[PDB]
Amino acid sequence: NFDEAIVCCQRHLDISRELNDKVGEARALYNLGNVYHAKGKSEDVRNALQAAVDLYEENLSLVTALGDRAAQGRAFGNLGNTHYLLGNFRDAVIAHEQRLLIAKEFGDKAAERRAYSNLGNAYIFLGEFETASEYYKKTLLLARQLKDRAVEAQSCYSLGNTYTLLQDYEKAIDYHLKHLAIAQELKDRIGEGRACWSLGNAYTALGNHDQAMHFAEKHLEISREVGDLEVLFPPDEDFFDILVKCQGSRLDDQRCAPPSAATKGPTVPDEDFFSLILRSQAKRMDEQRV
Amino acid sequence: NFDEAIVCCQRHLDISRELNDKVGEARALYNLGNVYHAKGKSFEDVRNALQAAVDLYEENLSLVTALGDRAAQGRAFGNLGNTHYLLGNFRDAVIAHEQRLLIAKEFGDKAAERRAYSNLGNAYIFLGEFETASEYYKKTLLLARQLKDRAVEAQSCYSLGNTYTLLQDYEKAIDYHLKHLAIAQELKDRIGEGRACWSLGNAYTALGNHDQAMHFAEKHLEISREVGDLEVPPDEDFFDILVKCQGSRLDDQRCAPPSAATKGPTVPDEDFFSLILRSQAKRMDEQRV
Repeated sequence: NFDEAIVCCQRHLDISRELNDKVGEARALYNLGNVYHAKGKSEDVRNALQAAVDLYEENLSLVTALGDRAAQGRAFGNLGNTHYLLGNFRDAVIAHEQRLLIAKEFGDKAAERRAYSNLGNAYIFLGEFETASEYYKKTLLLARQLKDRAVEAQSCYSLGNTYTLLQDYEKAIDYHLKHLAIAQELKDRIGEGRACWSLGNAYTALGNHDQAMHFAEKHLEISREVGDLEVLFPPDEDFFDILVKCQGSRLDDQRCAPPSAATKGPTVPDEDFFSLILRSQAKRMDEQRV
Repeated sequence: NFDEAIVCCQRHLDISRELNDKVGEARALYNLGNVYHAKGKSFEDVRNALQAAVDLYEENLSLVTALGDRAAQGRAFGNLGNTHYLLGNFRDAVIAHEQRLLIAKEFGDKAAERRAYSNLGNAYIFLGEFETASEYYKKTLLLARQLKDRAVEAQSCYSLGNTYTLLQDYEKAIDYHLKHLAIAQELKDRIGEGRACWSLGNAYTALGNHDQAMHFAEKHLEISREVGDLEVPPDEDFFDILVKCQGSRLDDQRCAPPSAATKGPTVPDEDFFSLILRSQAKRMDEQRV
């Protein structure tokens, strides 16, 4: 519906400019940035996304002239997310950083946490894993204070992936187990299949074939059943149960559900860096080769 | 991630063909059809992704049929219905979902039965066959109650609401949307509430009840206002914009960022507000002389 929508906001903005309506112009700019933003995630896509950024940044300066701190916040947060989708992790960070500060001013714990969590993701893409674990830990402490079991599990998972990248599999396992617990606790099956792969992949890197073998099987069982699924209660498009079983010619256990049933559990983080991890130890295997 | 994924399934399929592995070939075909399917709704060369998925699912189907797995045939049929639906082949959609319903009936699968009735209703709505569509929505409504599913229940009511509105029976339309508005409030689905309110206030308008119309429009307006300021099921129908696109009274357009752009549990898969909008738009111009 992205085209009917865009014309409408254009109409709205058109009018607001004619009427010298500073508020409504800013709103139309936000609305129009939101549509583009959503078009951008559904490489002339870069055109939709750069528009959204342009639009949000215009709105920002305006809502700043007005002086609405919450409304500046909404733009900053959107800017973080758009830049993030574009690769401008540099700019992502700058924008989310403000967003965290504005959540701090309002004492917004949920928005504080989301921002730490967002910042973490950006730092991971920058390869700055040390500075990223710093934020994930922050987001973890907040989740507990927020009494949010779900997010809690996500920060654990996210910290898991982090340390795995640092090649500290001892702390990685610690975190994923904490997450595997909340998964079971909250009965998030899809999240369970995720931990199990992760764990079984960490242990592998430790030489614990015994424990690795175990988890791979737990993952295999859950994998098997979510393939036969046709519906599920968050659009998981990372093709996890296929990518993760793409090694050599032992491929019989690739699984993938239809888009309807392709949802991520409440304990899976926004970003799961399995493929990075995968590609990253792939690089090192070849580096040892001589 | 759609490209790494496709080559993997391709590898898998390649191998399964080499090994004369009939099961694994069918599985690779399903996996490959699922990736395309998902590419099709996220990346009009899209028609290429979607027609592939169909081709892929149809191959798999004949194969799983050779094997004789009724549940696995079922998964393909259901996918086929959904892919055709996305393509416009509402004809083909129906044929495929029909089987799916029958297969859910064989297994006594009430949840799958219901989803299929509901899917069939959507297809018939796009065919302009609104009479035959209310027939299915009513089926899906009875099942929801039997399933004890308050959420779906509200969705069938909402869906029936839109249906009758198209039939220009605003009296029954209102009845259904009110039933839905109740469950919405009951289950505290705010976003769903703003939907009912618009719908109702739009129906009443068509009845001449300015009094009640004016009411709901205000309830909708209040919810609308607050979900725009929000920051955290991908609702991409731009409802709170499209619905306020009449004349130059546009100050109340609202739209949330993608993160916060989720649909409530009582909003149906398909909300036909735009059809309704465009449909009474056609008639306004038709009366003009």
